[PDB]
Amino acid sequence: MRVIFSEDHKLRNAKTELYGGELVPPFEAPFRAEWILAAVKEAGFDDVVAPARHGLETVLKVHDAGYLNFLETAWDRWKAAGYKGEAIATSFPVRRTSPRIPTDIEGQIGYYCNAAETAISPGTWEAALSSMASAIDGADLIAAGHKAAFSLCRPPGHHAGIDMFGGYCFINNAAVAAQRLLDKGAKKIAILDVDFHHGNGTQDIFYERGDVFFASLHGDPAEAFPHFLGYAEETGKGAGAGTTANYPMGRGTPYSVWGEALTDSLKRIAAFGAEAIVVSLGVDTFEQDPISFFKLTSPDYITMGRTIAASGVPLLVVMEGGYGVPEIGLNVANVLKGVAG
Amino acid sequence: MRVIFSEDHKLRNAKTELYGGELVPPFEAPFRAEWILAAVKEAGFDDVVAPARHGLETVLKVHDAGYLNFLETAWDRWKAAGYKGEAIATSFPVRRTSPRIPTDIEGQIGYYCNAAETAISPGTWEAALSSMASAIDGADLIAAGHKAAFSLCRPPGHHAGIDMFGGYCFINNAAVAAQRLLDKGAKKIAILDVDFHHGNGTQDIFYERGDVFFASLHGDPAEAFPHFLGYAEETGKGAGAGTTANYPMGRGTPYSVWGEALTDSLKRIAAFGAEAIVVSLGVDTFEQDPISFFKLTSPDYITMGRTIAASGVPLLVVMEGGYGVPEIGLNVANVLKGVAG
Ligand SMILES: NCCCNCCCCCC(=O)NO
Ligand SMILES: NCCCNCCCCCC(=O)NO
Ligand SMILES: [K+]
Ligand SMILES: [K+]
Ligand SMILES: [N+]
Ligand SMILES: [N+]
Ligand SMILES: [Zn+2]
Ligand SMILES: [Zn+2]
Repeated sequence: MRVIFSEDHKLRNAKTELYGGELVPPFEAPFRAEWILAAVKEAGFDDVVAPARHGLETVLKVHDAGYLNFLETAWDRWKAAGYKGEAIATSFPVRRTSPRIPTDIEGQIGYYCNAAETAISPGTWEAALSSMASAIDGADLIAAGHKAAFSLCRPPGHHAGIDMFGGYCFINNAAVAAQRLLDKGAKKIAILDVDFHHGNGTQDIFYERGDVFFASLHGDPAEAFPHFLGYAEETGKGAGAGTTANYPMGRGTPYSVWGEALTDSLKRIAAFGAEAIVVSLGVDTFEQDPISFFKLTSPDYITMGRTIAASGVPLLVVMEGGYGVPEIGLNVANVLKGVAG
Repeated sequence: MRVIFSEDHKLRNAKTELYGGELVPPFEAPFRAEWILAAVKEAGFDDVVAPARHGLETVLKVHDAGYLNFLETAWDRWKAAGYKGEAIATSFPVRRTSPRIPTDIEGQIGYYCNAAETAISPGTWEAALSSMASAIDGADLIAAGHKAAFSLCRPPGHHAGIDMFGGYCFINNAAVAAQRLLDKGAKKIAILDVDFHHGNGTQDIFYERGDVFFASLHGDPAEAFPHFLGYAEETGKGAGAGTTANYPMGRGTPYSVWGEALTDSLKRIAAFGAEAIVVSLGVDTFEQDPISFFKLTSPDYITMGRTIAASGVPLLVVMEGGYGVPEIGLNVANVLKGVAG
């Protein structure tokens, strides 16, 4: 099983994250990619290749052009405005605001952000483009006939919506991969988001689209980030009617419960007729994850990968979250073992 | 004229404000009230009295009850959740989010916030209630027949909307005062917001109401906080049709230009038939203000107060912003000299 990974993830090495009212070093840090890469190699997945670079063709079909233009120059503009910290939004277009886009950097960073814990730092845009490239090359392997591949994306993607960054995410890698599979000839694709957090960005991108089914298992947004999307009642609008499926779950959820939601999501995906599944894999569902409240064990990730692959359709696994301990690597490698076994 | 002021403002003494990606000492600090009080006394306004306390009768008519309940316990809940810094929102209900209210403190602080530079700290709620009380007692003096009074509010109020805090504000003191005047028998009231920043909170509270005319002169929101309201096209909705008037202005605006907008706003207020005007007075229009881009001089504040009082209707002056230098006091005192002269 080929692993696509760019060393350019390291260009995002942000100094700060707003957490508990303090500016602390970020949870989503380069050591994550080091730990995951080492563990997948240790598990025998040593066919590791860098992605080819890609321009914006595919990503323009899932993200707004203004948003992408904003990300490309955000750091330069923040620095030119004289601010001394990293680029962190403060004002947001919340209830009953104007829809207009501000012109200056402080207004625009808020316009284009859903979550202020995520700072833009020098190298962020380049890192995000490299992470997108890993997702695109992974998709191309699936399009060309492989039944499994792993895109070791960093930074992650699933909180990036049509025109907003947040939750450590800038470009929605999984969305780009799904779009790439459609562009290569698929008519129906599913994204299955097993990260602890709701993929609100992914949901947003496809909410009014019927070509990509979106399923997410996650901490209940009533008491988990991203807080403002991910309820079970959200099933899609217009052309997207019936193609969003959210499975919010509570504190302490173990695999015996979580796996029942996985089974149901896979039934939904099969009834939709997905030609391939892009798996948004976060391992922050782990019982020792520092920011999450599920209780999956390391062996459960093998079961998970096996069950998803038993769909009998090709899988692209795209890396999302999972923090704090190097066992994030074991957990990811275990999903791949379940897929490959 | 009487000056209403509570020493309980000092219960808000937050340690941090997110500015330029750093946590810095807040601009809206207790020493402001000290500077202002000393200067007004120096100018001969020494009839200074503490407000009587007030319950929530008036404020419940302009703010949402869930919002007020949230503010009352926000600090305690944040601390109980184990966070080490002051209480600062990071996730926000922005474009295309669920309207649902989260249950936990992190979700709720974002739900009820429009701007993350403002941290909730111990004593914030009590301070905000004392500031509201100063506004209510000021309104009561006007209702009883005084032609002018000054409510030395701190914390300020004009960024607090129906159900959101931000911009250093928690309870919209000016909105509470206007409501109090209606409750005491007025049928039409105006709020005139001359602080540099758009009073988006005030606008929100009255946008669909026809009993309170709202006029604001301010830095253009395309390039100034609050960024997402304050455009000239916003003239009201429903019962509030035609009773919001915004005058956005650009960098370097001096009194020769700003005063023309003031004249127009007073024309609008007179045609509406306001029985009294609540003046949201920020002196962050000053040429030295550290966070603002207008160029008013200290003598211009006398002109401003005279012009507003030449409306010939009673005024309640309610303190908003103005930062950095002790001359904030001279500037406030000069508005009062213009009113009283
Ligand atoms: N108790 C608060 C935990 C941190 N809250 C915001 C972090 C964003 C997490 C994004 C992520 O990992 N997404 O997959
Ligand atoms: N360049 C950033 C300067 C600070 N930006 C937002 C501060 C909030 C000001 C609120 C205020 O003073 N309202 O009257
Ligand atoms: K998820
Ligand atoms: K104003
Ligand atoms: N969808
Ligand atoms: N209004
Ligand atoms: Zn996650
Ligand atoms: Zn101001």
